[PDB]
Amino acid sequence: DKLPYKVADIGLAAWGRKALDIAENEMPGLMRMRERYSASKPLKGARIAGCLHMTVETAVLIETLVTLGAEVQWSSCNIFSTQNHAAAAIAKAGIPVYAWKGETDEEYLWCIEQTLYFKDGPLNMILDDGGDLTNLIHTKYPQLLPGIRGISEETTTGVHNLYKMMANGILKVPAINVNDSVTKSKFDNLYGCRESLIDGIKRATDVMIAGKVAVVAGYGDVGKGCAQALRGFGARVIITEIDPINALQAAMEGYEVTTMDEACQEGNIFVTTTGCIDIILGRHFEQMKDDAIVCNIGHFDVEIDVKWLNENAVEKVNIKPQVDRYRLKNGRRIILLAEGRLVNLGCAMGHPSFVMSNSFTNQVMAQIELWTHPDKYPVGVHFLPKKLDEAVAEAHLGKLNVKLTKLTEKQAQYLGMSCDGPFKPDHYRY
Amino acid sequence: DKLPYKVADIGLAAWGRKALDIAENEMPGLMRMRERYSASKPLKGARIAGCLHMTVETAVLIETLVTLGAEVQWSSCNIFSTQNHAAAAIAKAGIPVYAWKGETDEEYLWCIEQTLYFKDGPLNMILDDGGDLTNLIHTKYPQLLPGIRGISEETTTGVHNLYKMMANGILKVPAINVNDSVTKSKFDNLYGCRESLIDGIKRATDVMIAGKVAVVAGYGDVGKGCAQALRGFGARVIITEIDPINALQAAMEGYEVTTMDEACQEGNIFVTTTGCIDIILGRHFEQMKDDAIVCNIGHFDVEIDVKWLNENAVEKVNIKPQVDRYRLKNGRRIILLAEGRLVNLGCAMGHPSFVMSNSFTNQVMAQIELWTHPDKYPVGVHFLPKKLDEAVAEAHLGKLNVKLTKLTEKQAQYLGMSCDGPFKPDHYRY
Amino acid sequence: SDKLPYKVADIGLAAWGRKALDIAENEMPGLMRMRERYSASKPLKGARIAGCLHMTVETAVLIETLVTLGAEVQWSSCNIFSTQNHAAAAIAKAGIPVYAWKGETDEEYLWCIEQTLYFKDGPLNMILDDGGDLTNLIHTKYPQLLPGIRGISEETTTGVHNLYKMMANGILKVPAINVNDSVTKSKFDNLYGCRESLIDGIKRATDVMIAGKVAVVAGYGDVGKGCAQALRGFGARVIITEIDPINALQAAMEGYEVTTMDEACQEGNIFVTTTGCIDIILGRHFEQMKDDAIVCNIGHFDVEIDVKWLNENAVEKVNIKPQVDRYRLKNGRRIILLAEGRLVNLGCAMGHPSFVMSNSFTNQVMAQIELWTHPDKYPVGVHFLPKKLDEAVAEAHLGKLNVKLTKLTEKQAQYLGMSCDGPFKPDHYRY
Amino acid sequence: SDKLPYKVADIGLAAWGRKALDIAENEMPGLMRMRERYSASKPLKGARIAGCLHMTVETAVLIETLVTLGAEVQWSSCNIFSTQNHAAAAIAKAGIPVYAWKGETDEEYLWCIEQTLYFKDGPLNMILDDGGDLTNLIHTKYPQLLPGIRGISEETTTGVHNLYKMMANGILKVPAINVNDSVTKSKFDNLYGCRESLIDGIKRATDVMIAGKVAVVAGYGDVGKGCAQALRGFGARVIITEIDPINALQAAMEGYEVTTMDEACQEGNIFVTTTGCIDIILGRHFEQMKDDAIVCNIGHFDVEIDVKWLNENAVEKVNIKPQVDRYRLKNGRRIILLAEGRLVNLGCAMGHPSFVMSNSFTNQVMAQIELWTHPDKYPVGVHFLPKKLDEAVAEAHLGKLNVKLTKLTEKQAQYLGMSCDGPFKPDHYRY
Ligand SMILES: NC(=O)c1ccc[n+]([C@@H]2O[C@H](COP(=O)([O-])OP(=O)(O)OC[C@H]3O[C@@H](n4cnc5c(N)ncnc54)[C@H](O)[C@@H]3O)[C@@H](O)[C@H]2O)c1
Ligand SMILES: NC(=O)c1ccc[n+]([C@@H]2O[C@H](COP(=O)([O-])OP(=O)(O)OC[C@H]3O[C@@H](n4cnc5c(N)ncnc54)[C@H](O)[C@@H]3O)[C@@H](O)[C@H]2O)c1
Ligand SMILES: NC(=O)c1ccc[n+]([C@@H]2O[C@H](COP(=O)([O-])OP(=O)(O)OC[C@H]3O[C@@H](n4cnc5c(N)ncnc54)[C@H](O)[C@@H]3O)[C@@H](O)[C@H]2O)c1
Ligand SMILES: NC(=O)c1ccc[n+]([C@@H]2O[C@H](COP(=O)([O-])OP(=O)(O)OC[C@H]3O[C@@H](n4cnc5c(N)ncnc54)[C@H](O)[C@@H]3O)[C@@H](O)[C@H]2O)c1
Ligand SMILES: Nc1ncnc2c1ncn2[C@@H]1C=C[C@H](O)[C@H]1O
Ligand SMILES: Nc1ncnc2c1ncn2[C@@H]1C=C[C@H](O)[C@H]1O
Ligand SMILES: Nc1ncnc2c1ncn2[C@@H]1C=C[C@H](O)[C@H]1O
Ligand SMILES: Nc1ncnc2c1ncn2[C@@H]1C=C[C@H](O)[C@H]1O
Repeated sequence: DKLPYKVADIGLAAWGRKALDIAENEMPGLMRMRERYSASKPLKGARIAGCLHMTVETAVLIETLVTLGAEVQWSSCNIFSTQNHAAAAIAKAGIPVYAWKGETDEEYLWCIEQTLYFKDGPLNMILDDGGDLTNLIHTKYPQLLPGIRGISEETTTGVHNLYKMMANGILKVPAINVNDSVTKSKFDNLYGCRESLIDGIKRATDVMIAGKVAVVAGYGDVGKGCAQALRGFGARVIITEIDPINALQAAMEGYEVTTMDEACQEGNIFVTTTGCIDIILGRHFEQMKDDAIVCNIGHFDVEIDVKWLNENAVEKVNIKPQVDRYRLKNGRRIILLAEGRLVNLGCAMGHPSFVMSNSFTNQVMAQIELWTHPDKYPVGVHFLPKKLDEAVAEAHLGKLNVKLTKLTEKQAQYLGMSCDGPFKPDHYRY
Repeated sequence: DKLPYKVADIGLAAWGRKALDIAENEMPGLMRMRERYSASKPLKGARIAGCLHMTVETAVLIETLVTLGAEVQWSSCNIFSTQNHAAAAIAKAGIPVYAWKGETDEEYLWCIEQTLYFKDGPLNMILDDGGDLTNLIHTKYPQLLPGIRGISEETTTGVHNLYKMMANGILKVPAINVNDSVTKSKFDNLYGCRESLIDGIKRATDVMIAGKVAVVAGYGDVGKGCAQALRGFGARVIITEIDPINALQAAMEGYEVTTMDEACQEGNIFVTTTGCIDIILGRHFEQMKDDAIVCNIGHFDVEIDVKWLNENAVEKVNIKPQVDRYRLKNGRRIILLAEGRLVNLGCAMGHPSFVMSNSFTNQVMAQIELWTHPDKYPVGVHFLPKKLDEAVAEAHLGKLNVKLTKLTEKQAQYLGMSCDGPFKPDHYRY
Repeated sequence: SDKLPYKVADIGLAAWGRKALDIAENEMPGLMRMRERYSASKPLKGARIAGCLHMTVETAVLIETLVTLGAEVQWSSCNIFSTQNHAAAAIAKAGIPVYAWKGETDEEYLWCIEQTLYFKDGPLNMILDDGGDLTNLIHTKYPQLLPGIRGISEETTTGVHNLYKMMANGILKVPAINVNDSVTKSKFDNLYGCRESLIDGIKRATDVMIAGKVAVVAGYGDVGKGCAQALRGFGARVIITEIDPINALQAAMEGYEVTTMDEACQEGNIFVTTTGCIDIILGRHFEQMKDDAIVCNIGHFDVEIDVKWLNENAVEKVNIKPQVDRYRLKNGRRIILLAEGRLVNLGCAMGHPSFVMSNSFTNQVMAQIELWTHPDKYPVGVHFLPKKLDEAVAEAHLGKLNVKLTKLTEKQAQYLGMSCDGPFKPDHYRY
Repeated sequence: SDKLPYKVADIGLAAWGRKALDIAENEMPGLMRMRERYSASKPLKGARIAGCLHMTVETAVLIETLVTLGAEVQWSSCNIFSTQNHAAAAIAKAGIPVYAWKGETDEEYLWCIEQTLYFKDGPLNMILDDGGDLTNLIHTKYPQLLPGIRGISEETTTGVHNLYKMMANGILKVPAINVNDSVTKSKFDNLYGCRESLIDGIKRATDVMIAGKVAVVAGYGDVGKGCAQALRGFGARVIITEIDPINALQAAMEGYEVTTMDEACQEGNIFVTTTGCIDIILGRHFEQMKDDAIVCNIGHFDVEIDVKWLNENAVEKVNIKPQVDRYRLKNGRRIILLAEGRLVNLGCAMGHPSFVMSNSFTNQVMAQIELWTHPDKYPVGVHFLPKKLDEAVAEAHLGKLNVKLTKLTEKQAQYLGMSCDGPFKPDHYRY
């Protein structure tokens, strides 16, 4: 057969709505999209296979896609990031969901698969976060490929692979790079983490940030957010980078920039925002100070060599779900969070509802683009139009009661731009 | 008879230790006190009645008092601030505890009472936080009074009443003002809140701070912490004050200072750090923007007229424990947290372990002072000696790896002070 | 021949000029790195560079760097108030034609530029511009020297804006490089630079306390962001105006109240225009400001503040000191205008600190080398330096700040699919 | 009679002097409030005030305020470099004996103070001091004028420190008020003031970029806290030294690395001493600093930096500009010393902004009125102004910043057990 869905406890449905209900009032974006397309049903006929953290926010997105008329089946893009009551709320809504906090690698893979086939055929669209879905299809379901009209990726690591794939003649379906949409990378990634990272750490450890030395590997949008968040509370943030520019920026902002080999001997807290392997190794673990807290916030759990801890620790006491305290041979201890998996979602609730409205609004627009205007996106990866990007941002000004200035006719000409149309060059970096 | 204690679930004992175990490694202060007095047992014979938030930190304190040899019976100073696993851990330790998250006003009062009498007589000491215990005895057990050797108060509201009582010839036992001990008011109150306030709000609402207008009533140590914490995340903090100095300080720090009547029409988040009644009234509730989040962090729940909400709201949907969303007659909604009770403890875990080591170290010193040197404290309220106060702070430097400078002989003379003894005048304000 | 070998306020300042350059050079590891790498090869040999960029100490180090690389150079400032005389003199004394001095007149300004167009062996080969005045003058009054010019190198946002406008209207006739939008320029000079120079200009001109006041900053671009942060850094309540949703949203996300000038004009004690356009602060605004509100601009051209309305409607105009005039409007209240609407950091102070400027200028030198040594690589139009060169600029200043960079391991470089040396990010990366 | 009616650098600056005072007065609602409340009553009538406080624009507004209240006044600066000449002149031209000018010599310094001791109708009745030099000079060289003096009014931390030392050693012979430790002074002037003036002094003297550098700040008291925050505000990595656990812990809690000068001397690019004592930066330290490290002090007395070791061990001493000398040690590296170790904000800039100074000085005027009008209320010893007056000072500057204060309701005032008007906090409150 096939289960109509699978969640931890459908009973949480009630509380699920509670949360969604409130999150919707924080997401003027998605809500704006709904009241503008609920009638036209632009996504009619679309069979969207989603593989993005099953959280309250995500649920508002999921229902938005539905209100626009697209069949939808969903699974999380991480085994710990699912929020059960939100998962349940959606299941109860009659939408196939396959996620629950605490999946196993097998169950993870199992869920994605359950979303591939619909009652009337295979997926038409892919709304991915990390590239796992799009990667699975290209590698295990190449047959469904010519049946898919477009890919819509949301995070940096996912988009990174999309470019790699296209670059290697492997990308077989048009995809839109939502992450690098201004109102996403420069808000979600930055502002989002600035608030969710500490959240995850706190809920998991309740340790005081102030007065401690935190080490943050990477100074990209996510690094910048985490770093600022930490010192905001009184921690002395030390930063590592491989890129001169990012590195110089850190130093210009007042952070000491060094190598992990050095900083591993000072940090009381470690956060990897890098997008790559081998950031914190045994060499590092062994020199850390007693009870140093190690966690990652990159998409994939590959930056912290957790296995070395399981394989070299004299003990592994588990304090609570997603929190294990190791005792190395030297006698000192180390607190590892969410087993190296992105801590904000694993140990907290991820990003706040508001900033997520931005990410997801871009996400919905992307889906509408690929589905309603296929002939406008050749196989490859594209960006949403700047004018749409500005729109996303404009949509959240009212909620924050921001009064925008309207460029006068006289001024618009001087500047040589529409008092409405695009306000900046494609290369503008905001 | 008399129950040996009363907690939500003794089963949490295991996890309780987990937490205490880790919190102890963050509290070099209390731990320093233990390894210095565990032998001498300076508190031998003392029968301490404690009435302070039953949290993990508190538990480390409780056991510290015990290691010093004082019989102890405990209850929380607030019905929502108790942390059950920590409560349990202590119960299982054979220490009478009477607290659990979610007590009722009656149960609250019931618990305190259960700590008054010990197996060998009434309390010798009072370790209070808020003045409820000391107030109860002076008003309902004046008979036990001449049996008590000293009071040790920890928070601003408690200490405020101590001065009021002494000033009205009602204070009948020597008390020490721990709150106004430098390393307490200027750290716990300030730094503590800076990290715990957002914690409580987040866990309770997961709302984004950035881009919103937060209103903070009061700019004292607690106000300063909350305000800084909020803008730290990107909120536009508006402040109210009745004191010119505090007011001027705010403005000097860049915050707009106004009256609640004005700010009530702008805030998306409201936090009362005042120590008094009638801060946010119906007048205010009615003008707030949709879904404004209202919470208090003052000791007593008297700053927000919650009753007006229960009495004038068209609805009261309860989202989750300690979170109720009202819908006024005007149609807009209001999210009230912990029913007006101090949000950091009610909706989170309160202050981080580290900063609390400071507060509590002063607390232990106070107890030792009153109990071992009664003849040194006449009826009235006193401060710990500055040299002891400096000690508290010194005790936490190693943990943060701070290398202090030792005033040279030549310099100590120039400055006219002991290279060891007090480094500043009693009036120094740090 | 009559042509003056140069023209500065006082050649006597030459001594002190060196003093300053001497110290600035030790803050500009970039330019200094360029010198010890090309002083021999003389890559700019044969180039006749006509520079039109603020004649400041920093600029002087650049000027000599170009020379060390072997390019004849003639210079003038791109603003009548931004020249630093001792730096101007040092260069004159060095035998390099300079035509600038603090306090030029519109005519003198134009006069200076012209004096740099022709060299002892013919017209300019290159244009190093800041603002587009030089490149604009040639295209409009010397179109025939045009086919003699090999490349344009622009440095500021307003200049680059016109370059795109010109190309877009088939008017751009020489290859130009957009230095401003080079990552290590726009995201450092514009941002970090102002963050430190704006307050400088205001302070030296007024010595007013920032803390406790309401400052209004029009625009939240790289320059706006810098100014805003600088102001609240000192305790001022920064209010921001914007026409762009994104920039606007960012401000709000950073905690600044975003409104319209019409509203904020009634609250500000300090006003700073970082916009790049006309009509930002008008009479409507001036009339509602609070007593002694301080108004200043930091955009390249003095067109954002309607200064003329003040000269034409003020009951008084007392001049406190050079570049500082205090007006008294008919309503009785007063208004303090700085540098007559001209970019305050340079007009009332010394502009950006030496260090961050090393970045800007290093890009500038690289640009010149590119256009001059590899013409066939730049068609008529505006281009960006290669990201790898851009990263280089930044890398060059890491040693001075003692930053230890991490070297991507072989194993890692592959996972990431990038050279442990080559470009570390996509062309669209926004840092 | 020979006695000069005053002595300043150039009386000609009088005009510009007014310009500045005129503007500073509109930033000092405090002093101005005091004037319109006592100009009539002339509460200071008969008082012969001998002032020894930095002769700056702000000070001038104070000086005239004292006069408007009817007190004869004679003045000198409490530092040889802090005098602002045009402000000095304005006052001289006003017919008030001033003896100060930027760049005095130790002898001239002492000479000036002396010229203020005697008035046309006898010796001083009052002492308004900043640093204790005046009060110290009298007690040690003019003990007989002592029983003629009614009260001392001290303003800075170092001065007040000696007052307590003197009283403690039975040497203090006249009632004194500790203005510095008046809440609205130490927690504003000291903190906020430096937060803005320190960078000012450094910038005007060196124009170096703060961002990306490592600054070392010795001491984390009100002045340390201000300096530290100011520096990182611009992007510098602030390292702090302290001898006090509490201050030390606070730094760490605020995110600053706290160490010993011996360690930090090898890292700092900028050094600022906010300590109040001797031997902070020695030869040991100078020798390990990085090339061109900038060393400066902001403590009252120039005793924290062993300048003499530099004059005595440097291979060179090139003087860049007034108050700026660049040394070259034997190791070849250089060191930039500012104002010769003397408080940099005043020595290399204009000191604190007008606004925050209104606070300090308002307390100062109140102090003078107290000692002079209510002698019998101040026994020999050092006292604090009443908290209610202190709150008043602060309240007086709320209007200017447009702060709307909340009025405690009757119902509330009782709950809190305090006057909706009277003192709002305990004497021990630390704000
Ligand atoms: N958890 C969340 O809520 C969330 C939000 C968005 C993105 N992310 C993830 O964050 C990661 C990257 O951040 P961005 O901010 O997304 O991208 P970047 O900003 O593209 O990310 C990594 C940065 O680290 C640096 N870096 C790379 N390898 C390094 C190494 N070995 N050592 C030190 N520094 C190194 C790079 O130069 C780069 O600036 C991705 O994994 C992305 O999916 C997480
Ligand atoms: N929840 C916690 O973790 C924690 C920590 C310490 C103290 N507290 C509590 O915080 C409160 C006070 O803070 P402090 O910081 O303790 O004391 P303050 O700093 O003594 O507290 C209140 C401040 O608010 C101002 N104020 C008083 N009434 C006001 C009114 N009606 N409107 C506007 N402003 C008003 C005062 O001028 C004062 O500066 C007490 O209730 C104390 O018990 C809570
Ligand atoms: N003085 C200096 O040291 C220096 C350094 C670099 C750039 N600049 C100048 O700064 C200006 C622009 O800054 P950037 O930061 O260069 O560019 P942006 O960041 O491209 O500059 C202007 C910003 O203001 C906004 N804006 C435009 N018109 C507006 C109006 N009428 N009202 C309100 N907001 C408006 C735009 O949306 C934009 O974000 C240019 O004039 C450039 O030459 C000066
Ligand atoms: N220049 C100005 O505008 C101004 C304004 C006010 C005060 N001041 C001066 O600032 C100095 C002190 O500051 P405060 O802020 O006035 O006083 P504090 O705050 O009383 O000052 C010094 C601080 O440094 C620490 N300290 C003392 N000796 C030290 C040593 N050898 N090494 C490291 N740290 C040491 C102390 O513990 C103390 O916290 C005095 O000289 C005072 O006159 C200058
Ligand atoms: N609350 C939340 N719901 C859904 N996705 C979230 C989230 N918080 C963070 N994320 C995402 C995780 C990685 C991304 O790039 C970001 O979109
Ligand atoms: N985690 C915690 N444990 C115990 N008391 C706490 C706490 N967080 C805050 N508090 C207290 C609540 C009010 C105080 O003054 C402070 O000591
Ligand atoms: N000291 C200085 N020398 C030269 N140009 C400067 C400067 N400070 C700022 N500028 C420039 C003025 C406008 C630019 O974009 C910026 O590079
Ligand atoms: N502009 C100024 N005028 C007078 N005194 C000033 C000043 N700036 C700073 N100071 C003082 C110098 C030391 C003090 O404590 C402080 O009040």
